[PDB]
Amino acid sequence: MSQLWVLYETYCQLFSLTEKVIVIGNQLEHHVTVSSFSFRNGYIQIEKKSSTLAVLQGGRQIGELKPRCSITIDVQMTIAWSGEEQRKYVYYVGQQSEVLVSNDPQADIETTNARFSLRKHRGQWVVIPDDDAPLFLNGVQLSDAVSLRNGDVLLCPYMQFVFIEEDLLAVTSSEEVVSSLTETMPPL
Repeated sequence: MSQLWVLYETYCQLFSLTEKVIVIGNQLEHHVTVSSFSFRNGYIQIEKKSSTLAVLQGGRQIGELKPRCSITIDVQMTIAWSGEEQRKYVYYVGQQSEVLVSNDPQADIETTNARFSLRKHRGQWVVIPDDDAPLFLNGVQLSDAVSLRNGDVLLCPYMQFVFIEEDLLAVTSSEEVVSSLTETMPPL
């Protein structure tokens, strides 16, 4: 997958780049629809080059995005790009009651992209976010702990976390993930 993340207010939309020149604007026809914005300085155009994405705001270029890079833009919105390639790890966590995701040395999943913990209570995982790192549950920023159901999606820039089952956690990332958890698979 090649995905862009569109972050604004307390939302994050994820959009797949399958197309060739896409547009983020406030109509339902656009590829990515942010209705709460004006776009008085132009819709946002993202086009592929054939390696990088050209970012234009009035038909004029305001940046280029390389893989795993982002841009912030005044209309206040961030766009980030994963790059052309992404991989999928699945961990078995049936013998865990807690998963820490942060940049700490003792993190179960090590990343400079997210900081949050997952905790198991009576067969249910709860997500507890941290005040610093912005984290999204089905596209909406979390402001407190929330008990998860299967196929809830946790997103931050460049990563996704999905419980397939109570005992299996899939992580997708544009970088190799560093984990002390039990892999159930070779990464794909």
